[PDB]
Amino acid sequence: MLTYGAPFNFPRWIDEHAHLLKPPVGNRQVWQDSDFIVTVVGGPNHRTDYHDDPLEEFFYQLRGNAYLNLWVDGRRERADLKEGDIFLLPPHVRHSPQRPEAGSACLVIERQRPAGMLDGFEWYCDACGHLVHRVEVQLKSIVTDLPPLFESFY
Ligand SMILES: [Fe+2]
Repeated sequence: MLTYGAPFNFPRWIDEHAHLLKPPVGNRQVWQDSDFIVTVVGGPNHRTDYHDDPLEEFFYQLRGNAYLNLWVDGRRERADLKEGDIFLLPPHVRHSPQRPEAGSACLVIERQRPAGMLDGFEWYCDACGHLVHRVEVQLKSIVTDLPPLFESFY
């Protein structure tokens, strides 16, 4: 049979999950236990961490707008994700995804990292532009391997 089920209307499925696409949660993963981690991410949410992902991430901004703060060539650059945009982020490229809008929704796709492949999270000094903290973490379930990880800084 079909491990990950039938095809379904995306719009509807998004609408039926609007409640789940804003705080305290924000995001909602479409299929469970897939190599391809396919998620919709909502708003609003802002964050202070930069993600260094050892695999690429694919983004598609189905509704409203957002942006990525990026650490490029030792410089604090930014990438708009207006409504409509797609984008393929390289691995290890440092990114902080900012979703201001209530009712925005972005498709985000990623691979389960294999055992040995680590993610990094890091925060940066707004002043002296220097790396303040960095964790490396073996990601496996992106709701258990993250909320503590986040809270021992704030
Ligand atoms: Fe990320």
